[PDB]
Amino acid sequence: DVYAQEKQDFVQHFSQIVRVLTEDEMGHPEIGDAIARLKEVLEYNAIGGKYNRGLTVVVAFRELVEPRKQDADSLQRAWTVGWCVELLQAFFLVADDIMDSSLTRRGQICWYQKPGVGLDAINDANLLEACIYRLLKLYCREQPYYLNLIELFLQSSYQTEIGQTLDLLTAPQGNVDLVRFTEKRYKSIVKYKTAFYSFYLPIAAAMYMAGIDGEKEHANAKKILLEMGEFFQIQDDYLDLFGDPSVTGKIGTDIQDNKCSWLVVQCLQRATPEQYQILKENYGQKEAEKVARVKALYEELDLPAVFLQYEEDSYSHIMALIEQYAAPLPPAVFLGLARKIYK
Amino acid sequence: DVYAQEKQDFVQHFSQIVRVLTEDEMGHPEIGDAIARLKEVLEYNAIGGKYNRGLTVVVAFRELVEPRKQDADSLQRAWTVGWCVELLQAFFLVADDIMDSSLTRRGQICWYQKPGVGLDAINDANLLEACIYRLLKLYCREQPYYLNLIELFLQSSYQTEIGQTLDLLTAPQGNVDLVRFTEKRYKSIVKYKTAFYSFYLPIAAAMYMAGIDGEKEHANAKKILLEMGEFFQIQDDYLDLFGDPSVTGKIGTDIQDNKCSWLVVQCLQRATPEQYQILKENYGQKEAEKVARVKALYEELDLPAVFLQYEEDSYSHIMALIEQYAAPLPPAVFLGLARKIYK
Ligand SMILES: O=C(O)Cc1csc2ccc3ccccc3c12
Ligand SMILES: O=C(O)Cc1csc2ccc3ccccc3c12
Repeated sequence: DVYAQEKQDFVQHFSQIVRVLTEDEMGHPEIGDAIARLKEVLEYNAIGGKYNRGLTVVVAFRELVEPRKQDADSLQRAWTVGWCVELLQAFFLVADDIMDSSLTRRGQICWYQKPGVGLDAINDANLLEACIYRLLKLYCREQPYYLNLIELFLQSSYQTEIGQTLDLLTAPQGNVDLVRFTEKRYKSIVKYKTAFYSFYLPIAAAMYMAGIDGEKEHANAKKILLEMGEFFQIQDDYLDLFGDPSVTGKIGTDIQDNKCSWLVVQCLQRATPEQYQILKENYGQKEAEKVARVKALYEELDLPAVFLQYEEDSYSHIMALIEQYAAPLPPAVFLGLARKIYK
Repeated sequence: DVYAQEKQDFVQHFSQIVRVLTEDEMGHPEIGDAIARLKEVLEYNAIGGKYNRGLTVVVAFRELVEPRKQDADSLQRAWTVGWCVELLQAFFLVADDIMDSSLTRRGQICWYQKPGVGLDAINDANLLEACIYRLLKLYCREQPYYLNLIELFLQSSYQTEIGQTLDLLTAPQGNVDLVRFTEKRYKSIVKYKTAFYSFYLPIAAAMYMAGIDGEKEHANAKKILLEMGEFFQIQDDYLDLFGDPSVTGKIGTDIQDNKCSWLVVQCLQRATPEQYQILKENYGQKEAEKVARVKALYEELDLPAVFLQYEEDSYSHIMALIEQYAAPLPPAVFLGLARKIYK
């Protein structure tokens, strides 16, 4: 497929990415040990996911830039920017795993949990961030959209950080206070912490590289992409519990982590004073018994049905948004992405 | 004095800095709680130091830009960039205190050690970083040196991070291995982790704002400033032990922290097989008895004398560097700074 076939050339470019970044020890053998540590940080944290966001940069690029203007250097730059996106995500994940004390990521042990790393992962996360800008300078220094990408990456980081701050305030590390789990807060968290960098960033980057720097073009694409981002995260929350581990490829624990999941938000709106106490006394527990009890209150409230209803209405809304805001961009850009997200 | 008088206008501008940054909740009440947290992060971590680096931006600006080209808006921008420097430092300090598990900073409790903060300080540190770029956009978006400052701040961050990585590798959190405490490693650490952002960054920023964007002008200033940075840190290490708490305003613990101090590096070069074992069995201990023992081996090796000798030779070298590389810049720019560092 569009991704399956392109995913190969994208992942293989990583070797060049790492080479070019670890090429600073060239005229500076003094920082050699630091550069080696950097290479270990990159190879462990940037590899191992699905690379969809980075891949979305490359895919969108081919659909926005004319075939002739797609020389070897242009595609080289597109692969790099796509990788910068993955780097931005690695930066967040490494730091987020530390903040929430996670044990594993992608079935693999969290970088900071590795023997000899620990809190040093904080500096490792900052380096992943810095490599984003080192790569842009190395490959797009002479491009007319150089400053655009820099500002875009910086803005995405800030949004994500703001969203993470909001998330940390909403679901503390010891406050099951369901009072703040509102739908307005949930949407705000998803928008800033996930939607902006996951859906807008990748497409916006391809846009700038294609010369589409118009503020209106970006605002129109933003309206569409932020909406897909919200649906993506809502579906992700639903699947985290009612999903099938065989298909998804992972087990959910949002309930055990007192997460401000879409499910809990729905349950809070659809619960009587008695039901509230049931959730207010089961949300955030390692007891498989207390968790299964929660999943029970959800089914009883037919949340899965609500989700199904929301999904259909969501697919309709997004299709309407695409028809209205896609132009002048090729609708395929958004349609191809929506097809991968919606079931 | 030049600083003492200007320090007032600089510190007072902070209120405007915070106002302008916390003005994002304006058209977005949704992220209000996040913006309030941000304001607490800023007011606690950016205030409380001496502000010399930020101040050095303002001072250098007045000496590089003609009096007429110093309108109210130009000085406004200079104060902001100076504050961005302080923000970059706050970002490093907050993150460094967490990484080395410090208890206090500036006599005050480390932000992350505050009740309710903890590892969330990681996200707080990333925000301080982001505010640097938000301020540059807000005040220098239309300036011709905009991209210059962005690249400068990004480069300084990367250097500092690289230097921190090197430092973490050199003096682990449980490896008193004095084998890596060489002078070449010491100089590398100081250059990347301290000199670049502390001495080059501030002056380089004033340079770009003054239109001095020449690569040669910056390379010449870099040679001078990196040298002052090295001396600054060496003197700082010496004072950390042999200094007077009344004058310095703090007690040293580099020996107790197994720091790769200039002193220990000197001691390793000036120690016989028997003396080495003495240090190899006392460096990095909380026992005031074992620490005083170390200070003893230093005095015996007349390190203070060595430092004194190094200081004089250092002042001569730096003066030679200024006479050779200052032009076309006003020598005062470097002389004023050197006068503040050298005793
Ligand atoms: O990354 C995933 O695992 C979801 C996913 C599956 S396929 C796919 C295609 C494009 C994306 C863009 C942004 C975020 C996600 C995705 C995604
Ligand atoms: O910041 C300090 O405490 C040392 C100091 C004393 S006065 C002063 C003036 C300019 C500086 C520039 C960079 C770093 C330090 C300083 C510094």
